[PDB]
Amino acid sequence: LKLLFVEVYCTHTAACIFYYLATTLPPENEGYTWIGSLKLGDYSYENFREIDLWKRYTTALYFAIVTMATVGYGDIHAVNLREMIFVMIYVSFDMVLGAYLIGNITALIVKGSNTERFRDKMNDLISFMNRKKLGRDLRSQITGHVRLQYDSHYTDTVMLQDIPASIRAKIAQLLYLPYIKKVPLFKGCSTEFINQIVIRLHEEYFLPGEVITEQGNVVDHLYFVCEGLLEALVTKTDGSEESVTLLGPHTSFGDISIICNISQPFTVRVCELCHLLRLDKQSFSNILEIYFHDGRTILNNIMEEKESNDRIK
Amino acid sequence: GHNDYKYIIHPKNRWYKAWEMFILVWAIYSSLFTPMEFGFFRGLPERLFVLDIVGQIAFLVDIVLQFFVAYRDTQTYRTVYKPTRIAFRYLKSHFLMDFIGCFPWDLIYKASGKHELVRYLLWIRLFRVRKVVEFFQRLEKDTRINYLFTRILKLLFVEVYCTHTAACIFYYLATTLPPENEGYTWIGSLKLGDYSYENFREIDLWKRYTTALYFAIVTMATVGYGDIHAVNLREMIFVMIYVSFDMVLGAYLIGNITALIVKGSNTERFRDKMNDLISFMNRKKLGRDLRSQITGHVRLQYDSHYTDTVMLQDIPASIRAKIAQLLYLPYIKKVPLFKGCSTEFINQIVIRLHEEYFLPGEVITEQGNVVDHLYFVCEGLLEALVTKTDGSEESVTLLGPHTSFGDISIICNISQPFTVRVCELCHLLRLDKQSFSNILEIYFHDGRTILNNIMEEKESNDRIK
Amino acid sequence: ITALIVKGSNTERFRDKMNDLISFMNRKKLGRDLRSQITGHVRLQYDSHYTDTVMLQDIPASIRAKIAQLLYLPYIKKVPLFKGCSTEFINQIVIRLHEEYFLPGEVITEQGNVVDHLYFVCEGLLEALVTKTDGSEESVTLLGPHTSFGDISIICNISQPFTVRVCELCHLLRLDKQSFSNILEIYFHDGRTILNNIMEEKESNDRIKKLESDIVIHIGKQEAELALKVNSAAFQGDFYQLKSLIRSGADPNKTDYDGRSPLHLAACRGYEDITLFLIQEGVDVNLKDKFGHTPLFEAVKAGQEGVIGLLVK
Repeated sequence: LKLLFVEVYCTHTAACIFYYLATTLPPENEGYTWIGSLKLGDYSYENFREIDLWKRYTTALYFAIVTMATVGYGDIHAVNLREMIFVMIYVSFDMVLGAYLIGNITALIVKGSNTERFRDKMNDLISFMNRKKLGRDLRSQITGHVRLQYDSHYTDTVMLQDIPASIRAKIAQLLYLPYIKKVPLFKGCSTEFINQIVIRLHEEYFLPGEVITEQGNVVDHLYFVCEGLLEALVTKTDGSEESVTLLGPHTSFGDISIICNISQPFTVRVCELCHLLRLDKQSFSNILEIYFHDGRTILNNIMEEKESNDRIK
Repeated sequence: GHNDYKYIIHPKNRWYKAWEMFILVWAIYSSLFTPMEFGFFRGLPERLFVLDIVGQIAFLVDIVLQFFVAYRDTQTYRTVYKPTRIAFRYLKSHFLMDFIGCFPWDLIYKASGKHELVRYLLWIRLFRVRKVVEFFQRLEKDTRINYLFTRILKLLFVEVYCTHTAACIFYYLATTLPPENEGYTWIGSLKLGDYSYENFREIDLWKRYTTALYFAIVTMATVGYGDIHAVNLREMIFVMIYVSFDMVLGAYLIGNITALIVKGSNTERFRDKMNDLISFMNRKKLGRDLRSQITGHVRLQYDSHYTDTVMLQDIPASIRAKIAQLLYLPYIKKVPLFKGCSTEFINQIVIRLHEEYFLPGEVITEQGNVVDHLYFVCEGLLEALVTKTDGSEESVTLLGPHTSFGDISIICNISQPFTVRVCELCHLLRLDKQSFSNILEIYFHDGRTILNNIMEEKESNDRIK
Repeated sequence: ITALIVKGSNTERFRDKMNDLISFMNRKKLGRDLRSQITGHVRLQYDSHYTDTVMLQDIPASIRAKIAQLLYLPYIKKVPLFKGCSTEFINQIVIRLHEEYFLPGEVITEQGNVVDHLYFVCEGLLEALVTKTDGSEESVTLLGPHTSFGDISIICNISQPFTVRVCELCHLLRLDKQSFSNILEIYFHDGRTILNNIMEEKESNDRIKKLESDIVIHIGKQEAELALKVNSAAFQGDFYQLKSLIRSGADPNKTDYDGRSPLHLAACRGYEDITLFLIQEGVDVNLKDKFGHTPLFEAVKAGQEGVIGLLVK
C-alpha cells in the first residue's frame, strides 16, 4: 500500500512537472512542447496555456499514468530536450519503483500460509495415502480429520511450542481449567495436581461416527469431552455393540481402563464433532506418581461416580 | 435430517453437480456478454431477443434450486437439510443480487423510453461471475491441480474478464459522445491502414469489438502500440484507471507465477543438493562407487519419503492406529517373536509402530547403546558385529526379512549387544520400548507365550546364545 | 530468474553469516584485534568450504566414514603419533575428526590451558610457543605436515605444554578430547602403542622433555592411581564405576601400595559382583597380599561365605 501511494504521488508530481516544463518555453514556441504540438483526434492543444485546467491535468496525468505502466501509447510524448531529460528520469525511477512493487507483491504471495500450507499438506498426504492404498473410507477419514484440523487450527499447537513451557502452562490454565473443573473424575484434587493435569492436555477434534478407541485396547490417552456428543459401545463376539452412555460435554472417558489397568471396556464411537482434551495415560500416571493423594481421592470418586451408571458400575 | 424434509438436494449430489456445470457455462456467458450488450448495444436487437430471455430463465431456475440445496455448516461442519434453514442462507447471502440480475433489464430499458440509466442496471448481472469464483474455489480443493497453479489460472481469468469489460466500457465511452463529435472519440478518429472508422456505429459488431479488445489486450500487456489510444477526457480517465488496476493485476500475476516457481520446487530440491554435493565429490575426487552411494542416499531421502511417515504423527492416534492395522499387521504376523499369541496383543503391537527406512552399509544400532526401540526387519537384511578388545568385529547371524532384532536386549533391559549394520534397503518397522512394555503388562499370558518364543529364538541364533 | 537469484548466493550466505556475527560483536562492544581475527577466520571457513560439514550432516555414518577414510586417513597414517596403531583405530579416529583452516600468523591453544580438543597438522608448520617465567618463548618442536599437537596433555593426563603458534596458513585436523577418549578405551594394545610413541617421539621436544620426565612420572602415577581407583571402587561398592574404571585401561592384576588387589577388597567387603567381574578378568585366586591375606582369607576374615563360595568355585 505504501508503494502504491508512492506511485500516486510520483505520477501526480510527474504530470505537474511535465506540464510545467511545457510552460517553461515561451508561448511562441508552443509547437516545440509536448502539449502545444499535441493533436488528439480533432482537438489540437494549440493555446495550451488557455485550455481548461482539468483538461490539461487529465492530459498530463494520462501520460504520467501511461508511462508508469510503460504502456507508451505515444499519443502524448516528450518533444523538448527538457521534456526528454525529465521523461528519462521519470521512467528510470519508475522502473525501480515498479520493480519494488512487483517484489513486494511477490514476497507477500511467497509468504503463503494457512490455505497454502494446508493445501501442500493435503497433496503430500494424498500421495502417501495412494502409496499405502489405504481404505477409501479410511482415506475419507484421514482427509476429513486433517481438514477439520485446518479449520480447527490444529497447527496452532506447533506455534504454541515456540512459547516456553511457562507461558504455555499459563495459556493452558487460562483456557483448559474450567473444562477440567467440570469433569467430575477430578471432583477432589489439589491445585498443583489440577494444574499439571491441565498443562499436558492437548486439544483434538473428532468427526461423527468415528471410533476414538477400540474396545479391549491398551488406552494411552484419557480424554475429556468439551463440546459435542460421544458414546460408548459394547462389542460382543456377535458384534452387537450396545450403547453405554452418551458421552456428552464434560464426560471424561478412558479413565476407567487407565486407572483400572485393564483393556478398554467399551469401543468409544463418535456421534457429533467433538472437542476433546487429551492426556497421555503415561502423563496421568507420572502425575499420580507424585500426587497419589489426589489419585486415591479420585479412586473414591470413581467408586461413588461409577455407582451412577450400572454399565460403568 | 435428509429424510425429515424431502426435495432437498445434497450439496454434492450428482444431479446438482450436473446443474452446477450447466449454470457455470451460463454464468460465464452472462458475465462475458453483459459488457458486450451494455457497451456495443444501446438496446439489444431483436435478433438475439430469444437468447437473452432464455439466459435469464436459466438463472431463474437456479434462483429456485438454491432454495432447496443443502449447505455444509461452518459451525457444526455438518450438512444442514431444512428448507426453513436453507432459505435463509440464500435470502441473506446472494438472493438480492441474483434476483435483481434476473429481471429483463433490456426489455425494461426498451419499455421506459430508452433511458440509459436504466440500462446501467445491466451491470448487476456481472455478479453471476460468483459462480465461476465458486468453481475455482472448489477446484482449489482438488489435489489434482496445484493451489498456486489454480491461483495463476484464476488471475488469468481475471485478466480475461477485466480486458473484456474494459474494451466494452471503452467502446461505450466512445458512444457516449454524440455522433457529430465522433471524431473526438478514440474509435471515430481511427485510421488503421486505409480503413477509417468514420461511421463507427454502423460497423459490424465483431469488427468494433475486435478493435476495442485489441486495445484492451495490447494495454493488458502494456505493449501500447499507440495506434489505438484515448482521445477524450472520459477515455483518458478510464485508460488511467484501467492501466493502474492492470499494473496491480499484472504485478500479482508475476508474483503468483514467481511464488509457484520458488515455493513449488519438489525434485528441484534434490537437484540443488546434488549441485553442491557433486561439487564436493569432484573437488575431493571421491571414488565413483562412493559417489554412487552418496547420490543413492540423497535420492533415497526423496525416495523413502520419511516425511510421508512423519505426517502420521499429526494424524490422530486412532486413525493412525487403523492405518497401522491395515499396513503393518502382515509384517507383524511375519515376526517369529510374536508367532501365536492373542489377536488383541498382536493388534496392540500393530497400533504403536513407527515405520523407518535405512541405507546400505550404514549402521543402525550400536553395541553398548541402551536399546530404545524394538526393530522388525520386514523387507531387508541386517547384520550385527561386535568390536572386541583388539577391535576386530564379531560377525553374527544375519537378520533377513520377516525377523525381529533388538527384542532380546529390550526383554532383558540391557544395552544393545552388537553394533548392527544395514546391508541394504530395509523396511525397519519400529516399536518403542515403553509401548511394548505396557502392552506386555496388559497381556501377561501373551507375554509368557513370547517368552517361550524367546527361548526358541535364543537357541535359533548362537550369538543370542 | 527470480528463483535463481533468490536460491541464495554462496557469497550472500557468507555476507549474511558475517553481518549477524558483526552485529553481535558491536552489540558486545568488542575489540579491533579480536574482530579482525574472527572475520578473517570466517573468511577462511567459507572459501575452504566449511559448509561441507553441513553437507556431511545428512549422509549417514558409513558414507561419512568412507569419505573420511579417503581424505583424512592417508594424511593421518603419516602422523607418527598413530604409527604402530591397529589400522582399525586409525580409521575410527578418521571417522571422528574435523578439518579446520587457520589464518597465517596466529595461535589456537595456550600453554597451561585445558586441552579439550586435540589437533593434527595436515599441512603447514607450527611453532611451539612455550612461555617462560619472564614471558618469552622458545620452540622446541616445529609441527609440520603429518605432525600433531594437543596429544601430549590428553594421552599423558597433563595440561598443554605449549601455546601453539600458526606460522602460516594451516589446515589441521580436530579430534575432540571426549571422542578421542572413547576410541582410546575401545582399543588397548595400540593405546599403549600411543603411549610408547609419545615417549619415543619426545626426543626433539626439550622443554617438553622436562615435561616428558614429568610424563614418565605421569605414566607411573596414572597406572598406580588407576589401580587405586579400581581398589577404592571395590571397597566403596561402586560396581558401575568399577566397570568404567576397568574399561579405562585398568589392569585387574594390579595391586595397590599394600600389595592388595581389588579382588581382595571386594572379597573382604563382600561385594560378590565386583569380585565376580574381577574373576571374569582372571585375577589370581591364590594371590597373597603384603600381610599374607588371600582373597579366600579376605573373605573368611569378614565371614563373606558367598564370596567364599565364589572363591572356592
